[PDB]
Amino acid sequence: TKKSAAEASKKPRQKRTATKQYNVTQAFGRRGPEQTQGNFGDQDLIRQGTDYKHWPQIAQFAPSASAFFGMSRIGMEVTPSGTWLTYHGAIKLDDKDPQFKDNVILLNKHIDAYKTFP
Amino acid sequence: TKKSAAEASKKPRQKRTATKQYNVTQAFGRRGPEQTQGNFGDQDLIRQGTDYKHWPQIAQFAPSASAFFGMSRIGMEVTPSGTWLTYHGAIKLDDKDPQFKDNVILLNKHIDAYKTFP
Repeated sequence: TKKSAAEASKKPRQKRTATKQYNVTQAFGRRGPEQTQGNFGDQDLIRQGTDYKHWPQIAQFAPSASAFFGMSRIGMEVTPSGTWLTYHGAIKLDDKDPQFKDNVILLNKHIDAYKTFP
Repeated sequence: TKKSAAEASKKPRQKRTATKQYNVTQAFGRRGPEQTQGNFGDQDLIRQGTDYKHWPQIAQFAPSASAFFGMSRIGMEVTPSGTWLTYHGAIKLDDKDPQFKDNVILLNKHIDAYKTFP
């Protein structure tokens, strides 16, 4: 088995994209009870990466860099290991669309994914 | 009295873009005690928003939606008041580029500038 398969190559972490022939868990993180593991990723996502259904349904409403560098609690330190930036905040979901509940349930399945995983 | 009819027109839901004729604080939040109202900011940014000197240097290393949604501790409750998205995560800057050193200073301007506002 492998645990650090991501170390075999070098990819842009900002533009990271998992593919149907690459381990999604290696690209981003593995499900677990900690934020550093990955609090989002259903058992269907891990099977195909970007070839997974509904993936673009999340990407459509996604926020641009403006709020990310606007109210997301921008704070970093310049350490010898390199800079470490953090982001904290909240946003209201797209309540005006007829697909609002579908988006809420879709997203919730990935969050509470580890709750139904073996 | 409400009268606000502008909201009937289609404005960017999560693609907030503040222009020279607009107020960055109205698009994000008003710099104050709450974390979510964007306590950080530069008084020269509020002048023009997207027309601010160095504006594209921030977005040049912004995480794509694929990175923004996964290892970011995404959690939201389905409340009557709406669904409230929250997040907590870290990012590594584009420390493999020569402009990184300039970006560090530029980004930090807004992080300390708020404390020097009148």
